[PDB]
Amino acid sequence: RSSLRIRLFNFSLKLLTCLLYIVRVLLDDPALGIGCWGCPKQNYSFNDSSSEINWAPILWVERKMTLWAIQVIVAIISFLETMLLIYLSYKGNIWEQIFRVSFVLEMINTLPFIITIFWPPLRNLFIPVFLNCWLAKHALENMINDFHRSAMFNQVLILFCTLLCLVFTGTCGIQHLERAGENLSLLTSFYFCIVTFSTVGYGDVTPKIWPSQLLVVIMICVALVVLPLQFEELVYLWMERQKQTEKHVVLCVSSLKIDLLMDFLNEFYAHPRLQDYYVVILCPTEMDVQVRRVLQIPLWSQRVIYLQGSALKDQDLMRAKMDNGEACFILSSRNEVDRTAADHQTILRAWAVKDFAPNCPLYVQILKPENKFHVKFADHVVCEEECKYAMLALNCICPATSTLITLLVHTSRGQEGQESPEQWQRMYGRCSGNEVYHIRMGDSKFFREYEGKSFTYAAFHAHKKYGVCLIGLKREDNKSILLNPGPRHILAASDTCFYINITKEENSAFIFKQEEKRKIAPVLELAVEYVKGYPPNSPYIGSSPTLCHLLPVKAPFCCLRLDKGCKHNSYEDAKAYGFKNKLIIVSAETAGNGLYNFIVPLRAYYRSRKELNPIVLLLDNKPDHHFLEAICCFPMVYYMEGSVDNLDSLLQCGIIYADNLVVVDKEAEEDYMADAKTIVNVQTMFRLFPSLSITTELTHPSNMRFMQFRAKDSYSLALSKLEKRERENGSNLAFMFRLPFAAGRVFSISMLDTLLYQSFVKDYMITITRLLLGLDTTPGSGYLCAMKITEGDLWIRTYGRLFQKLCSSSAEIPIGIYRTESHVF
Amino acid sequence: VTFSTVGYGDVTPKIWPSQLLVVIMICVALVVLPLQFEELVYLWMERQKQTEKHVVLCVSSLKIDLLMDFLNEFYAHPRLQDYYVVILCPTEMDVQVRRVLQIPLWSQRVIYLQGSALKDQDLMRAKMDNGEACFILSSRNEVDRTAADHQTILRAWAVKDFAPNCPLYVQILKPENKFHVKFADHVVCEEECKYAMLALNCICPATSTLITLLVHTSRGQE
Ligand SMILES: [K+]
Ligand SMILES: [K+]
Ligand SMILES: [K+]
Ligand SMILES: [K+]
Ligand SMILES: [K+]
Ligand code: NA
Ligand SMILES: [Zn+2]
Repeated sequence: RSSLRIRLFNFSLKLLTCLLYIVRVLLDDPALGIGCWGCPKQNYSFNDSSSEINWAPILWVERKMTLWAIQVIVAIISFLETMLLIYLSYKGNIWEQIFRVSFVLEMINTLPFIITIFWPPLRNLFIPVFLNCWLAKHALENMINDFHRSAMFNQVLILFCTLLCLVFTGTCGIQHLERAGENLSLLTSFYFCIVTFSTVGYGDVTPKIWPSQLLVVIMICVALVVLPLQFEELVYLWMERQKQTEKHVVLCVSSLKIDLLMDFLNEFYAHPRLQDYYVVILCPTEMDVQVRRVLQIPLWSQRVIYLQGSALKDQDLMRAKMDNGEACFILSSRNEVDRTAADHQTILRAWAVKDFAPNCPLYVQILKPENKFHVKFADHVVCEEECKYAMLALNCICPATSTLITLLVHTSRGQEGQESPEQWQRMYGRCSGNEVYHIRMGDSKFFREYEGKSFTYAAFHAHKKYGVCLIGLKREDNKSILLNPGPRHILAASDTCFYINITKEENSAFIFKQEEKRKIAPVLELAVEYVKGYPPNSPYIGSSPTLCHLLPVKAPFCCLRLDKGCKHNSYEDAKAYGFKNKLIIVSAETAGNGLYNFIVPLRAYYRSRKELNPIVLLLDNKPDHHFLEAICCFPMVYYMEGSVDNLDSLLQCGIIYADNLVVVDKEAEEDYMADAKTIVNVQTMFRLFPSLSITTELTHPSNMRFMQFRAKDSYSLALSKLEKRERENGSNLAFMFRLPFAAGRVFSISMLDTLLYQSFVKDYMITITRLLLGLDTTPGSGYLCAMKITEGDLWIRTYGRLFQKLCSSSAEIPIGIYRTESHVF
Repeated sequence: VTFSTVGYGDVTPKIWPSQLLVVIMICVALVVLPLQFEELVYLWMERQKQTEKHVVLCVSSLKIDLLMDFLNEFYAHPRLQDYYVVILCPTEMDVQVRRVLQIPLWSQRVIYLQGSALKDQDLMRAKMDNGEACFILSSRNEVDRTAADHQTILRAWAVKDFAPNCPLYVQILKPENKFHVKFADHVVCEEECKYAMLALNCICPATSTLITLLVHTSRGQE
């Protein structure tokens, strides 16, 4: 880097000799006397009447003995180093050096100092050393090419430099050229030129001689031809440019849309702890127009950073400060028609981030279960197909389970519908503020008093006292969370207790102070027939093995088809079968590992064998033999070719005597229109079979209002006003009061996104959800069930007394109630 | 007169600290004002990308033919001259449509809003709760008419959900989808009328011509 040192020293000397020229003119007083270095110095005066101008003041300037030598030495070093570079670098051309305009200014401002050595009398001769500052500007430009010390900042700094040189040349030129007439000082000429460049033109000080007038004219032309070139360069940098704090998180997506961004921002910033965080979005695609408008909002302008780049490029991960991020959220693209390709992209992105920043927690959203074991290294992984079908299957067992999970994984204060005149809306919006929290039991004011007591005793009494629902615990010895360990489990101070409550125990410091404001058998302190086995052919790695009701012998693939008759049976539709129970018809496009996660919860060993519901898969495409091999061991699981829009196929399914119809059918530029085909197709069957229970999954929660649409219905139309009011108050649960959602008829997969975002603050949330869905089976962990409250159980007047009876007899823990009212339409 | 660069000179700083103040402050002016100018330029460029009794026109893609047929028929009545038309169309404004909107007969009457009926925010910008009528028109150029009919069914549902007391005027392509928008005040099925007129032309010649002239507002001056 010695070359840059040479130019830096060359730049330093250029500004030094210009400043030394300023020192000269500051100590040069013409009124004392001006001459040719010695004898005959002549005093002079300016006559405005006489047009002739004496050139002796302009030609000759009095130069100190120390001053002339030190500038000559500086000029000699100036001349030596510039020729040192010229001879050092030819680069294939000996000519053209003088035509480029830096040599002519160099030599004309330097070699006069060399020739002044020969003759004493002309040592006091004027040489325009102020023009040398232009070369110093040039010497700065070549420095910018190598070292920064911010891409356009250099041009702006250069623009200021050429402005300074224009001003500097003006002051020295005017002060010296008017030293013959009106004898302007430097300070006055400096103010003279500043008001000239800004075109003010005051006129109080003006050039009174023809040379000075000409200098202003030629200089005004120079300014008007050199400044626009700098302006155009700044314009070029600006147009090409148009195309923070600590504790940030990176959000890696393939395409970012307004729905995904708002879902993340609402959930991420719903916590007070994560308010000092800013979000970096690494998305290869250009920013969406709707996304741009939201980012211009000044709540999100300082918080959300959008970077156009790829996680597979380490340069883009450096711009995102991935090595410093608190967390990484890799989210799959669901709009992509090829989900295997999308899953491959997120696997690579997870691998790319892990390779770049190993000590960065990964939060990966995986589409297909077969690709889940490639990102198993990630701290938190959510498989959409596993949870979607497990929730859809549980809705067939426990109604509105998806609605129950949706509200729990959503961060809310339970303030929705608190002004509503309807009692059910107030209690529904209040109970929706429940969440799942964890606390060390010894540190827990809710459960510390139950030391040495059974889990069910603590769960009941904490609910009876504070209204908290102890659902599970995690022992300090193991890492496994158990839902409802049972009455045999004995509580300890090291256990981490998982409870459902409106507010965190620490955040409930008011009720404990409010507690201080006040200041059935009892639960005990101390406690063809089917085989039962595991499905043989697991379809994918990571499939949690659940003990299920299994056929004694594998069913041949011909017997799994409800359409065609075979050797074993001539039945051609569900009527010829004559099932004892009501059918579950699943209208899916393709049969994969997701549909496997639908059949497993319905065939589990704890599910009643007499209440087993036949499962009819209404597939658009013929299932491959691997899926049939995975489901050939399950009793009363059949498939057929058809769709929800074909009424012939649905009547062939047994829709007449089907208790549930699950529509998972998959089909646009306008985002909300993706569900148009599914919504209308489901609506047609809502009108053909009004009593049928149809469960649907929609891409957008905003479309949940269209599931069972009664246009001539004031009540459902009034719910729009309530939903808009909740949306006015900034509630993230605004779709909540729509009737199809509240009854469990619809859920969106976008809630799974909120579950992943919650895991950044609740590392147990994913495990709890899968434990409820049965997606992961830990020995000694409970399962979600439902019981019907019939008229023989109405002597149990309240929900608390039911909690007592369950905890005293069967040790079951009620999560909540699915309530039904008469709402004639 | 200093900031405007007029510089009259009748009053001027006669002392050096006053002269220096003018110098530094002129430099301050030339370095602080452009920063405000670039922010205005930044706001202006992104910005580039009324009365009572209006009607909203909800389409998927608006072309010059569809717009002029509406404008000619809507404004052929003297009662509907104080009305202005709001077009809610997700697609960007057509080049041919833009030129006609520049015509100052239609500049004050026709507003084009880029948005969806399925977003309530776009229905608030259209003042849907105050509109006199809503016209949901199917896209006939679309190769998939079932999908287009599904889009208009959702748009009718979205407008009915947002503004129940707003008369809907829905244009339906396929007869099988007509009973989903039966709640609308006025529904036209194109396939029903097209084939009924084509069949009547085989019975009564030029029945379609007879219907065409009747449903067109004209003074009989042709
Ligand atoms: K002027
Ligand atoms: K909640
Ligand atoms: K809460
Ligand atoms: K299907
Ligand atoms: K007519
Ligand atoms: Na069969
Ligand atoms: Zn068979």
